[PDB]
Amino acid sequence: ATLKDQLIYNLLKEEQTPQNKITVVGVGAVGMACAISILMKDLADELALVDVIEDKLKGEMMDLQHGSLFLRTPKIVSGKDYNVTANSKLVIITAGANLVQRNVNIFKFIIPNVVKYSPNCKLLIVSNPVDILTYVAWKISGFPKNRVIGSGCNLDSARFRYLMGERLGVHPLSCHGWVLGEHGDSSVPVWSGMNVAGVSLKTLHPDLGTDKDKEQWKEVHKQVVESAYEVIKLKGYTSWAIGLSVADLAESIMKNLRRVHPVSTMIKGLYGIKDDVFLSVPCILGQNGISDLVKVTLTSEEEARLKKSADTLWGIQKELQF
Amino acid sequence: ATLKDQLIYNLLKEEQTPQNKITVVGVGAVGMACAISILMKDLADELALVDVIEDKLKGEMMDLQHGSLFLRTPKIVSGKDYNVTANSKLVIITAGASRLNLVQRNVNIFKFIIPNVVKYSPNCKLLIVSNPVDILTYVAWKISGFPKNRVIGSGCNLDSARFRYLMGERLGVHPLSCHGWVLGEHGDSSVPVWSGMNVAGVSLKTLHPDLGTDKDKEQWKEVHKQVVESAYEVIKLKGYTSWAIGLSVADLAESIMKNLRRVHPVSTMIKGLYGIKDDVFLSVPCILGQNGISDLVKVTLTSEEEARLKKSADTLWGIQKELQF
Amino acid sequence: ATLKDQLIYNLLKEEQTPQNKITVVGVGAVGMACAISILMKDLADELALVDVIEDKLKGEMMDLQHGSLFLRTPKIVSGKDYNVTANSKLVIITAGASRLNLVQRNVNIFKFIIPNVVKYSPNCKLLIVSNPVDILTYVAWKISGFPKNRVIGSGCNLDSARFRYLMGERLGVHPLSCHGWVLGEHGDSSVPVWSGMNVAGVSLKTLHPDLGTDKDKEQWKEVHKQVVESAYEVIKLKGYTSWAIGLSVADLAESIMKNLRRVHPVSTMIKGLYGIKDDVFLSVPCILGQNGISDLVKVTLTSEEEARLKKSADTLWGIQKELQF
Amino acid sequence: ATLKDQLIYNLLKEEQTPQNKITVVGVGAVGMACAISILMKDLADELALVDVIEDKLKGEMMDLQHGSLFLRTPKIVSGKDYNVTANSKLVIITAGAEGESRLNLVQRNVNIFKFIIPNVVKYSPNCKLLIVSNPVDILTYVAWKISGFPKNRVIGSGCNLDSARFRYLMGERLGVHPLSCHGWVLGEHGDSSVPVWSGMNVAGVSLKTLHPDLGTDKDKEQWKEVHKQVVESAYEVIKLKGYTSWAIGLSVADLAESIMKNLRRVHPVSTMIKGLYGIKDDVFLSVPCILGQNGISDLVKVTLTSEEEARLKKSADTLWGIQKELQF
Ligand SMILES: NC(=O)c1ccc[n+]([C@@H]2O[C@H](COP(=O)([O-])OP(=O)(O)OC[C@H]3O[C@@H](n4cnc5c(N)ncnc54)[C@H](O)[C@@H]3O)[C@@H](O)[C@H]2O)c1
Ligand SMILES: NC(=O)c1ccc[n+]([C@@H]2O[C@H](COP(=O)([O-])OP(=O)(O)OC[C@H]3O[C@@H](n4cnc5c(N)ncnc54)[C@H](O)[C@@H]3O)[C@@H](O)[C@H]2O)c1
Ligand SMILES: NC(=O)c1ccc[n+]([C@@H]2O[C@H](COP(=O)([O-])OP(=O)(O)OC[C@H]3O[C@@H](n4cnc5c(N)ncnc54)[C@H](O)[C@@H]3O)[C@@H](O)[C@H]2O)c1
Ligand SMILES: NC(=O)c1ccc[n+]([C@@H]2O[C@H](COP(=O)([O-])OP(=O)(O)OC[C@H]3O[C@@H](n4cnc5c(N)ncnc54)[C@H](O)[C@@H]3O)[C@@H](O)[C@H]2O)c1
Ligand SMILES: Nc1cccc([C@@]2(c3ccsc3)CC(O)=C(Sc3ccccc3Cl)C(=O)O2)c1
Ligand SMILES: Nc1cccc([C@@]2(c3ccsc3)CC(O)=C(Sc3ccccc3Cl)C(=O)O2)c1
Ligand SMILES: Nc1cccc([C@@]2(c3ccsc3)CC(O)=C(Sc3ccccc3Cl)C(=O)O2)c1
Ligand SMILES: Nc1cccc([C@@]2(c3ccsc3)CC(O)=C(Sc3ccccc3Cl)C(=O)O2)c1
Repeated sequence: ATLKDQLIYNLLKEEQTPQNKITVVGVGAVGMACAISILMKDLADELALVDVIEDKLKGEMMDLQHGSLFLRTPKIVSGKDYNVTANSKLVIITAGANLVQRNVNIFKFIIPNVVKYSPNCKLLIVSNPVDILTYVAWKISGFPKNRVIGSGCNLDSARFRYLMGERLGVHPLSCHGWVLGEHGDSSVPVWSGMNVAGVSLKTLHPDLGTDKDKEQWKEVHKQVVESAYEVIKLKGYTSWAIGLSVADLAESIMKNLRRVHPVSTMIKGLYGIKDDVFLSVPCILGQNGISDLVKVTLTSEEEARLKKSADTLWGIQKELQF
Repeated sequence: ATLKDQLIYNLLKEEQTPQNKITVVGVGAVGMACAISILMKDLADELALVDVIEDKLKGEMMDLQHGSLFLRTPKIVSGKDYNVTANSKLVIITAGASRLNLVQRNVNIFKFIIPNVVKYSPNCKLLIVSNPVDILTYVAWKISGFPKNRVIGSGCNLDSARFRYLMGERLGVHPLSCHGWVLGEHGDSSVPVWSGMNVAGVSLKTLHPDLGTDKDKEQWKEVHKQVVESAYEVIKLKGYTSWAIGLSVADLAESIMKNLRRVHPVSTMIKGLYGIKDDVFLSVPCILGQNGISDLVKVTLTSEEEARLKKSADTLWGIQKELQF
Repeated sequence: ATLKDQLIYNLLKEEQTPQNKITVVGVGAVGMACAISILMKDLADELALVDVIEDKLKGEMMDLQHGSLFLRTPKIVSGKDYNVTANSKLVIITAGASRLNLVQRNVNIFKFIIPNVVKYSPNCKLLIVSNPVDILTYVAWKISGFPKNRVIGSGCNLDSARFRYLMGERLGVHPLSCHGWVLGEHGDSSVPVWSGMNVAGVSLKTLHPDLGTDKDKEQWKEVHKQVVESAYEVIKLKGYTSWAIGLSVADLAESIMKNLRRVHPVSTMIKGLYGIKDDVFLSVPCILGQNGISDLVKVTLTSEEEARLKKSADTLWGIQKELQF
Repeated sequence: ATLKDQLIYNLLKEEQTPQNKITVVGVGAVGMACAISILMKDLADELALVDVIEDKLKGEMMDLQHGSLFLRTPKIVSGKDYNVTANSKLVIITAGAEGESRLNLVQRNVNIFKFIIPNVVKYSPNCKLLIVSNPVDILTYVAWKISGFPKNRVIGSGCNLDSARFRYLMGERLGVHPLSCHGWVLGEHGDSSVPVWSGMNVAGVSLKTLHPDLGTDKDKEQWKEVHKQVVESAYEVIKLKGYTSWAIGLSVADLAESIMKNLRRVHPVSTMIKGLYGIKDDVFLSVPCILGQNGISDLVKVTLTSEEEARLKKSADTLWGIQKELQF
C-alpha cells in the first residue's frame, strides 16, 4: 500500500463543487492586488485566475499557492481556458489591452466564456473606461442589470474619504462623503452629503465646494483626480488601493451584507437620463449583486454634470459594434 | 474659526509615540508584499517604508494610504531619511543587490542601513529577508551590536511553508495539518527533517522507513527537491517571487508583535550546536515573541543531517571571515 | 535535567510585561460578553479579570484559558487583588448591583474599585459600562483624578447601535450603511438626532419633513421609542442583556487599542456645551484613540434637542450633588 | 410614497434560498457560546436558533440582532418551529436534558433527539449534523440512526475540546503557544479519553522519544497529570461557575470553520469507528478526521499501542452496551 493509504482511510471520493468561488480575469498589478486582498479577507473557498500570458499566469498562481499555509482558501487554480472558472459566484474583470475599442474587443472574447462556465455569477468590472466596459459586459452577457457591477466611483470615494480624514484628523471610516457619476476626471463630489457624525459640513460652511470657499475644499476632489495621476507618475501603475476597494465590494456580495457602495449601475430613468448608460450611484450590494439603489438629491449643477457624462458615454456607446 | 474648529473641539494636542510601529526597508516586490500582508493582518498602528528610489517610494506610500478606508493602520509614512522609522518595534530588511563580490555589495548596503536603523530604533527586533539571508543576518548582527535574540533571519520559514504546501497536495490535507520542518541553510542546501514529518502526530518515517532515501519507491525526497525547483520555476515564470514570502514574513511579524511564542523555522546564532563552533546563523525551530528569539527547539538530527548543517556552517564561515566591515 | 530543558534551549530568561493589556472588572453576563468579544477581536496580548466572587472568577478565567488554542491572546489572568491588573492600557468597569439608594451602592463599589485601578494602572483609559453610566462615569472621573480624556462612559453607544439596527430593518439596508445618532443621557431620556439620520449622505429629515414628529404617518419616533422598549423587552425575555453590549464595548476597545480615531457616541464631560455649567457626563460623538477622547464633534442641535440635554444635565447634577464620596 | 420608496429604487424583490446557513439547536450557555463564536468568525450568512423555551429564544435572538452593526451575518432568525432552519448547510445540536441511572439520562436525551432530528432532516435533508449534547459519542450514534444520513454527514464534537485543553496545559508547561504544542486525545469523550503519548511533539520532536517514561506512572515529571488535569479541569469549571461555555463554543466554531470553508484540516471528532481497533459494533469514537464541505471525508489511521487499543475497545463495548438497550 502507498504511504497515503497507510496513513489515511477514505470514507468517500464523491464529486464536489466550490460553494464560494471567485474568479479574477487579468493577472496584472490590479488583478493580483484584488487576488491577495480577497485571499487575506477569507472571502472564497476557491480562487481561479485567468490571463492570456501563460507563463506569468502560472508563476502568479504558484506564488499564491506557496503561501497556502497562511491562508484559508484551500484551492487556487489558473488557466487560459475558462473551464477553471466554472461555478464562480463572482467574476472580477481586470483584463486590459482607441483604448475603448481594444478593451471592447477583449470583452467580446472574455464575457461569453465567463457566462458559459458561470451563468449565475455576478460580474464585477474594474477594467477602464469602467462605465463603458460595464455597459459592454451587460450587453454581451445578457445578464439582468443587478448582476453587472462596475467598480465605478468606489476608489474615487475611498480616496476622497482618506483626504477628508487627513484634513479633519479623523479615521476615513468616520468621514462620510460621496463621489458619484462618471469614474475618473469627470466624477462629482456630492458636497451636501459630506459629514462627520451626521453633522453636515455644507450646513456649517455654506461656501463648501464653491470658488468663494476660503479653505478651498474643492481641492479635496481635485486631489482625488491629481493623486491618481501622481501615483502613475511615481510607480508606473496603481494596485494596492484598487485591490482593497474591490475586496470590500467582494465582501458585501459574498456575505450578502446589503451595505451601500458607490458603484456603476444602469442609471436610465434618473436625472433626466433616457439612455442605456452606467454611472455610479450608491447601491445596496448583496448575494444578488445590486438589489437596490439610493436616489440622491442632487443640485442643478450636479444633475447637469451626470447628464453631460451620460450624453458623452451614450455618444461613444451608440457607435459600438458587437 | 476654520471648518475643522467649528466641527471639532480638541481636548488635548498631546501626540504620543507610536506603540506598535513596523518599518519595511526596501519597497521592491518583496517589501511591498510584506507591507500589504502586515496591513491586512492589523499588526501595526504605524507603518514606515524606506528606500533609496524616492519616486517609487512615494508612489508606493500614497497607493497604500489611498486604501486607508479599508484598513486599521491609521498612519503610513515613508522617506529616504531614517527619522521616519523612529521607535519601530520591528524593522524588516528586504534591501539588497562573482559570489563573494555580491555578498560584499550587500554588506556595503547593510553598512549604511543598519546604523541608521539602530540610531532611530535602538530597542527594535531586526528581521532580515535579503539574500543570502543566513550571511546577511550575521552581518546585521555584527553591525548592529544587538543581542542574538533581537536579530532574526527569515531563513527556512518559506522553505518549510512550501514543503507543507507540497506535502498537503500529496496527502489531500490542508498544509495547516501537514507538519514538516526544513532546517539549516536557506535555499539549495536546506535540510528536510524526515523524522518530524507527520499528520496528527503519526510519523510518516515510522510508517514508511524508506521516507527521504534514494531507495524510496514513492520518492518523497522529490517533495524537498520541489521546494528548491518551485522557487526557480516562479522566477523563470514571473521574474521574481513576492506573495509567499510576504505572507510568511507577516506570520513571523504576528508572533513578534503579539508576543505569541509560536515556533517558527527562522535563522538564529547556531554556535554551540551540531559541533558548530563558528559565528554562523542557520535555521532551527525558534520560539518567537516580544523580545524576538527567546528560545530554540533542540531537534534530534541523524548523523547525515548533522553533517549537512556542519558543512553549511563551514561554507558560511568561509565567506564571512573574508567580508570587509 | 527536565523534558522541557531537553526539548528547549533558553537564550534569555528576561521578565517581560504586556504591551497591550486590557482589564475587565466584573465577570457577570456583561463583563464576560465584553471579554469574549475582545478576545475574538485580538485586541489584547493579556487579559485580566477582577471580581469579588472568587469561585465564579476562577471558573470564568479557566473556561477562557481552555479555548487558548483558538485565540491569539497568550495570557489570561484573574484575581480579587488588583495587582493582576498592573500596566493595563484599558480598564473596563462592568461591576455593580429606591433608585437613589441604588446609585449610592454603586458609588460605594466605585470608592473601592477606582483607587485600586489607578494604583496599578495610573496611565490607563477607564471605560465605564455599569449603570447609571452617566453618573458612574462622573464618579470614576472624580475618584480617579484622571484628565477628562481618559474617562469614557459607554453612554449612548449601544442606544445608537440599536437605533441603526431598527433603521436598517425598516429600510432593508445593513446597519453599517444606516447613519443615525442617539445622544445625551443613556437610556429613557436619550435624544435621537433626526437631522443627522441618513443613508449615503441623503438626509431622511430633508426627504420626510415630518420625521421624528407626532404628525409623521410612518411614526419614525417609534424607532427611538423601540430602542428604549427593546432594552426592557430583552430583560423580560432572557433576564439580562449581554451580547449587544459586549460587541459595542469591543468596538470602543478597538478604536482605543489601535488608535483608530473613529467617532463613537460615548459619555464625556459636557460642561461648556449646550448651556451646561455642571460637572456632568453626556453622550456626544467623540474621536477615540490611544489617549481616549482626544476630541469631540460639536453637533448642531435644535432648540428642543438642546433643552432636553440641559434638562438631563440638571437632573444628573441634582443626583450627583447629593452623593457621598 | 413611503420614505423607503422615496429613498430607494428596488431592482428586484427576489430572495435566494439560504447559501451559507448554520442552525444552532438549544440556546443554553453552550448553544449561545457556539452562536457568538460563529458570528464573530463570519462563518454564516444566516444564523437560525431553535429551542422549546420560546421567551428565552426570542430574547437571545434580539440580543444578537442588536449587535448587528458589529457583525457581518446579515440575517439572524429564531423559532420553536423548524421552518426557520430550512436549507442549513450545518446544524449544531446542543439541546440536552439528582442522581439518575446511566441509561436513564441517555434515554431522556434520546427522547429529545426523537423530536429534533426528524424535524432537522425535514427542513435541511442535505445538511451536516454536528452533535455537542452529552453523552456525545452515544448521541452522535442516535442522530445517525434517526436521521438515516451517511456516516460522513454525522459528526460528534467528541475529543475536540479534550485535545484543546490538553494542548493548553502542554503549552503552559513548555512556555509555548498551544498552536505549536501538538498532542491528540482520542476515543471516548470525557473521563475515558485516551492521550496518544507517541504523537505529543513540538516542531516534529517526539516528547516520548526524548522522555521514554512520558505518560507512565513511573514518570518523575508526571506528564500523565496533563491528561488527568484535562478531566479534572472540566469538573473544576462546573464546580466554580456551574457550567462550561466559552471553550466549547470556540472549539465548535473551529469545526464549523473547516466544514463551511471546506478546509480539509484534521480534527479529533467522533466518527463511526466500526472496522478499526478490533471494534465490530456501530459506535462513534474520536479519531483525527479530515473535515470539509461533505463533513468527514477521511480519517487518519493512528498507530496505537496495545494499551491504547484496549482502552478504545473497552469504550466501544461500554457504548454499545448502552446503545443496544435504547428505545427508538
Ligand atoms: N476602475 C478603477 O477604479 C481602476 C483603478 C485602477 C486600475 N484600473 C484598471 O484596471 C485595468 C488593469 O490595470 P493593470 O495595471 O493590471 O493592467 P495590466 O496591463 O498590467 O494587466 C492587464 C492584464 O490583462 C491581461 N489580458 C489582456 N487581454 C486579456 C484577455 N483577452 N483575457 C484575459 N486577460 C487578458 C493582460 O495580459 C494583463 O496581464 C486597467 O484597465 C486599469 O485602468 C481601474
Ligand atoms: N529569504 C527568503 O526566503 C526570500 C524570499 C524571496 C526573496 N528574497 C530576497 O528579498 C530581496 C529582495 O527581493 P526583491 O525582488 O524585492 O528585490 P528588488 O531589487 O526588486 O527590491 C529591492 C529594493 O531594495 C532597495 N534598496 C537597495 N539599496 C537600498 C538601500 N541602501 N536602502 C534602502 N533600500 C535599498 C532597492 O531600491 C529596491 O527597491 C532579495 O535579496 C531576495 O533574494 C528572500
Ligand atoms: N451602559 C450600557 O449600555 C449597559 C448595557 C447593558 C448592561 N449594562 C450594565 O452593566 C452592569 C452589569 O450588568 P450584569 O448583567 O453583568 O450584572 P451582574 O450583577 O450579573 O454582574 C456584576 C458583577 O460585578 C461584580 N461586582 C460587584 N461588586 C464588585 C466589586 N466591588 N469589585 C469587583 N466586582 C464586583 C459582581 O460580583 C458581579 O459579578 C449593570 O450595571 C448593567 O446595568 C450597561
Ligand atoms: N461535547 C462537549 O465537549 C461538551 C462540552 C460542554 C458542554 N456539553 C454539553 O452541551 C449540552 C448543553 O449544555 P448547556 O449548559 O447549554 O445545557 P442547558 O440546559 O443550559 O441548555 C440546553 C437547552 O436545550 C434546550 N432544549 C431542551 N429540549 C429541547 C428540544 N426538544 N428542542 C430544542 N431545544 C431543547 C433547553 O431548553 C435548553 O435551553 C449538555 O448536554 C452538555 O453536556 C458538551
Ligand atoms: N494600474 C493602472 C494602470 C493604468 C492606469 C491606472 C489608473 C489611472 C488612470 C489615470 S490616473 C490613474 C486607472 C484609474 O481609473 C485609477 S482611479 C482614478 C483615475 C483618474 C482620476 C481619478 C481616479 Cl479616482 C487609478 O488610480 O489608476 C492604473
Ligand atoms: N523576488 C525574488 C528575486 C530574486 C530571487 C528570489 C528568490 C529565489 C532565488 C533563487 S530561486 C528563487 C530568493 C529565495 O531565496 C527564494 S526561496 C528559495 C530559493 C531557492 C531554493 C529554495 C527556496 Cl525556499 C525565492 O523564492 O525567491 C526572489
Ligand atoms: N445585563 C443587564 C442587566 C440589567 C439591566 C440591563 C440593561 C437595562 C436597564 C434598564 S432596561 C435594560 C442596562 C442598559 O442600560 C441597557 S441599554 C438601554 C436601557 C434602557 C433604554 C435604552 C437602552 Cl439603549 C440594556 O440593554 O440592559 C442589562
Ligand atoms: N455546560 C455544561 C453543563 C454540564 C456539564 C458540562 C461539561 C462537564 C461534564 C462533566 S465535567 C464538565 C460537559 C463536558 O463534556 C465537558 S468536556 C469534558 C468533560 C469531562 C472530562 C473531560 C472533558 Cl474534556 C465540559 O467541559 O462541560 C457542561
